[PDB]
Amino acid sequence: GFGCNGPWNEDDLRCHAHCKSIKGYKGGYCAKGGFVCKCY
Repeated sequence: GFGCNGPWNEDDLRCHAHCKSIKGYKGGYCAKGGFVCKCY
């Protein structure tokens, strides 16, 4: 994962960091119990 490893490890800031690092995205957040790094 990219920061999102469940409610026991919710590095949302890291998911946003990841997605932001990819030109085209604005950010990212940990969805599905914080198991999925969803970029937007």
